[PDB]
Amino acid sequence: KYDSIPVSVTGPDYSATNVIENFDELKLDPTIRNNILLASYQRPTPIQKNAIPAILEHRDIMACAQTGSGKTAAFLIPIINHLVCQDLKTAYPKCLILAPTRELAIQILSESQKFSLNTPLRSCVVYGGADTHSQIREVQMGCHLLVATPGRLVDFIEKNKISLEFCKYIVLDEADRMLDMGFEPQIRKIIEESNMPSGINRQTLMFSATFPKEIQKLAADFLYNYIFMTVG
Repeated sequence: KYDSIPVSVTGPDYSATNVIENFDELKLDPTIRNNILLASYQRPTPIQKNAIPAILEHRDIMACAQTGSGKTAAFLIPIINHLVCQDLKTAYPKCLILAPTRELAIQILSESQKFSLNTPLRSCVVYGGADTHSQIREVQMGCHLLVATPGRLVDFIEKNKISLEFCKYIVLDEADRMLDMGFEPQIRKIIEESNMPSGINRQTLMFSATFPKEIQKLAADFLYNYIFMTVG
């Protein structure tokens, strides 16, 4: 009736030791951004305890973790909080999140909105399908944060609706799913062929439930001295 479930974790590789957290309070961030509690985040999930500090240190990351482990919050909290602490036609996202499906993309936009409550942050989403209101959302509050599928992003970029010349934070959610769906061309395009800030000017984070050879490569081509962490 009462026992502990053991969840395996491993997150070492470079200049990074036990810098983990246990409470969200262990972290410094805008009092309002503590919309985290209203979002029902009571404590840090394993992936968040090991990845948030790393992310907060401007480090790239290759995190293996499945859906339902707190992944989304892990990469939106540090980023959204940073953008809000600087508090505020073609759009120029400051952060980009790449998702496989419109479903994931919508869920991520929603969490971001939850975390953005009563903040100047403008979040936008773009995905294949039938919706030109995405065009207007993009024309409007040229979101500081964008959630999109690789193909539609490319369409919007090629149509000069969206520019990544100021995008310094990028996340590939469910990376394995995107390669399987055949998005590597788009991701390669978006990442290395779209004038997106490079080198120490960009922080790239990767999340995948699985770690195939292709994802091991993607990681080799795109992350820099990345921290590898796995949960489960």
